[PDB]
Amino acid sequence: NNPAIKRIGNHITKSPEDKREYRGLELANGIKVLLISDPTTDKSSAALDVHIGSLSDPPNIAGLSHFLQHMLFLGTKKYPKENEYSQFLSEHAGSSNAFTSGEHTNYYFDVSHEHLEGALDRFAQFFLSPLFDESAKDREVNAVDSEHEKNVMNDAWRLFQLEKATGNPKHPFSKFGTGNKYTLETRPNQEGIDVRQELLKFHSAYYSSNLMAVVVLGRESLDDLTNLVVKLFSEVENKNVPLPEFPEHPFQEEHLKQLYKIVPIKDIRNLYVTFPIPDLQKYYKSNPGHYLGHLIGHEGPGSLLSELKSKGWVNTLVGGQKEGARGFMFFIINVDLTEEGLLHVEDIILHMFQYIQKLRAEGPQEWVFQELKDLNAVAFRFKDKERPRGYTSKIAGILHYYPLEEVLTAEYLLEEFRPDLIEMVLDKLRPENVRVAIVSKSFEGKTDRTEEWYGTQYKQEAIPDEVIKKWQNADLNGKFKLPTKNEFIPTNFEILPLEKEATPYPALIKDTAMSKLWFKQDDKFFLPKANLNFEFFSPFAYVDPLHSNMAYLYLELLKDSLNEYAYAAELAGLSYDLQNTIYGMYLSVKGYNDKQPILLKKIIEKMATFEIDEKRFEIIKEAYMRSLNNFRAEQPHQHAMYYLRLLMTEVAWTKDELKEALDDVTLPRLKAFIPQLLSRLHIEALLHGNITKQAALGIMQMVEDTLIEHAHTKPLLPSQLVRYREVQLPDRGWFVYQQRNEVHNNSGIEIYYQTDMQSTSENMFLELFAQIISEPAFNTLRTKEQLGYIVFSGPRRANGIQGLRFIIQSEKPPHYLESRVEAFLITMEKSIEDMTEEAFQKHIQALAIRRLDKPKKLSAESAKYWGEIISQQYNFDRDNTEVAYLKTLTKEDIIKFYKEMLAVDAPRRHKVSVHVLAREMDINLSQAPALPQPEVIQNMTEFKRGLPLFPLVKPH
Ligand SMILES: COC(=O)[C@@H](Cc1c[nH]cn1)NC(=O)CN(CC(=O)O)C(=O)CCc1ccccc1
Ligand SMILES: [Zn+2]
Repeated sequence: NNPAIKRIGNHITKSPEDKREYRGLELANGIKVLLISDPTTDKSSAALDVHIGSLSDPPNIAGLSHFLQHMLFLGTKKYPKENEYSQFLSEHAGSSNAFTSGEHTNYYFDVSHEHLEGALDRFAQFFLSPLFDESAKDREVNAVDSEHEKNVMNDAWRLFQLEKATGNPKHPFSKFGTGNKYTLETRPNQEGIDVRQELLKFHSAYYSSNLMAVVVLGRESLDDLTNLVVKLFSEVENKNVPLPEFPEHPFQEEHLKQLYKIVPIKDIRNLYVTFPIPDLQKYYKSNPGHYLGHLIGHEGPGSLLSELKSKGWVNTLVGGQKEGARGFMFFIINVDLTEEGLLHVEDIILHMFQYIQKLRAEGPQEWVFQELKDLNAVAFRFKDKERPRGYTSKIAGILHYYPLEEVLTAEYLLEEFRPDLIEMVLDKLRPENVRVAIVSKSFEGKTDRTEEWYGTQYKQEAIPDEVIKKWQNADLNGKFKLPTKNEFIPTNFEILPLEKEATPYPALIKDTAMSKLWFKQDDKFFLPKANLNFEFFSPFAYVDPLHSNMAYLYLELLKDSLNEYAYAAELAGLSYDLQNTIYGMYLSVKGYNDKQPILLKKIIEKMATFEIDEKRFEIIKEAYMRSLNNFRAEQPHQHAMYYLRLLMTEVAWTKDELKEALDDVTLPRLKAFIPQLLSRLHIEALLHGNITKQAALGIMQMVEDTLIEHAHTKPLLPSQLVRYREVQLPDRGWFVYQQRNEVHNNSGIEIYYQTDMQSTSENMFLELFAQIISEPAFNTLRTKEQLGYIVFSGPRRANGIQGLRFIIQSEKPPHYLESRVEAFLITMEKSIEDMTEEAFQKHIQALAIRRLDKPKKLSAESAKYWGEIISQQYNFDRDNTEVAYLKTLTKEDIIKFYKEMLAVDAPRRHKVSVHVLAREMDINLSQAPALPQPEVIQNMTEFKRGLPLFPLVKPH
């Protein structure tokens, strides 16, 4: 029948709740393809995943395949304009990214449903005939440098590369994947390399159809999608590349029984234990590493972590199999350390080996396998519908590992019980096979070695044989038991029939002094799941830095106390989130609705009768202390956002104020605060999902009754429901606040042009403006001017007020970044004047689609309502209202707006700038306007005191 297609392949197994339709196939040139038809979708999407990545970089050009990934976006033969692809997505409500791992390069986009073909045609050109323009290459090489720079002082990245640096140095594993200006420009020039050629050469060599999978998701039929994919992808050449394989483990004998002592950037204490294992991927139908992961990483009674945490040695643990590449994997067990734990690392590892030994002694357990199989089956059956862009990206990666027919199920379904494989993996978790890393600031000064790409400081030792031998003779230890049946496993999936009184938006079904209950029975998704959100108000949670600290610790203590019991709930797809806010606390319980009341009842009950174990108190207080200190090591752009938040909010305690007040938090003082906090509250709740009104009222009243029974709670008075205001900046003012980041050698800037209170029309002026400037801000400040990797723009909403912000992290100083942004704003007014009426309407259409995009799953719909409730705007039909209004706007409206509120000589410009300086300070380019001298903020309190505050926004 069809020369262009090798194979069609059978029905693709899907959940029976999945109304989308699917066709797998294989093109003549080798491309594995999944087509997904969703006739209701708002965005379409596609992804392409090439089975090549940085493990295949040339040894003399670290980061080449990552760099290539950047360059594919910057023009092809059919679409030579550098930003054709970006701007097309932007004008049709889409977005795109890409990533490169050791074996893959993965490219995906979404777009408005009726412009799939447009988007896909541009996308296909990436794989056919990229330009790699010489001038683009010179520019983009900075963005890749900047990306690396952002990672340099991050502990996760450093450990990630330290591991690669300590295996076999001639194994591809040890390569440097990101690349930087040095590896991608400086040194190749020094060595006579034409990088445009090396990119042409690599693309030509590795971008072979036989190494590619594609997924496309759209409203079209399967037949129409098929024709489409054949049309744009049959022409990719098959150069028949063998798939790279790495049968030899980068950790050989010389790499085993080694100890590493590493100095962190942040003040953290961790121990990483690693064993090399073979590639388990081919055993996916039984998944022996998941079985052992489930056991070793367990957190219930009888578990490894239970005992380490009781000895006061660790607070958290992670264990299980870790991806390597084709040919090798790892098995890891990593824990954080208390100060005691740091001195007992040897005993910790013995306990690990005792627990593994217990697994050997009891042997593989079919009922445990049975449990995971069941959980996986229920999860698969009732999986949330995914956002298109993530779904295609994720399936494109897995098309390389699974038969077409299984790609949806493979990662979920379990079919084979394999005590042999389990035994075989257990036989590698042995002291003679072990690598041990200790990350601690106590190693400062004591190290003698330095990792080349990140500068990490470490020491490497043989673990002494006395130590191996002691671990090899690990007896059983009776504190360690396998877990018992998981009683939280759900079994009731009945979907309650939709009630006669069901509304499309949440309804206020209870409005008392104690509690305000918003409710909606799910009428869209029909999965046996529910979301229960509660905001608890207490003035005592933020009355001062000390109380804030206590609110925090109280909740951390509570979570830590519930963990053993909650963990079973989590494996059963039932979880919770519990945190202190500047208003009091937030509690959310999400998941299968079956056993939800039980978990929820337990939490409130513990909350109200809580008894603190003081060793837990002391460990958590110390972790929190480190945690506040560690803020100093966050990125300059985060610092900028943090300072602006502190400047524009009526009330806010700084981390310094918090750390200072922390020494005063005693056990006595915390026991006193808890009943104080719970004595008067107000509760506002959204209960949303597979539940009825009457079950909702029941749950609300149960939460209330428990607080009353156990903590005597009474109502707050309507007047004590303080929501905080934003600072109101003067017409034509400009304020700068400046700080130094002490760890990172970039600077950060945030610029905020405050506009006015939120409301239908102020909202849409800002949003439309943001839409129009979005891609060009990126295209100009990043792609042309190459000011940094991080370059953001868009609305700021806080405390009912709003405005336009830019964020940039750069090597260049902030005074300079200011001026490039102002230069950019002029370029924007000129281009709004110059654009066609129709280009104008496309932006409207594009924002329109963004706003009207239906939530694909329960919790996305909850989040939307929840934001209407926490903001106290309660505007559930906001998207229709605001989109109706948006369709009436014109170029004259936006030009006016820009001229009123935004332009440099705007009558109502209100500008504030946070400059975060790098670790050590004290052309083709458009003209930047002359700026006024700013008012430099010296003291955040004086500043606020000296300014009006805005009203709060009226409801409805
Ligand atoms: C089945 O395996 C598991 O149950 C858990 C282990 C665990 C410990 N405590 C609670 N659960 N999860 C994992 O092992 C998770 N896995 C990550 C993932 O699921 O994507 C990993 O092992 C990777 C850990 C890692 C290493 C380095 C940097 C980031 C993350
Ligand atoms: Zn990148």
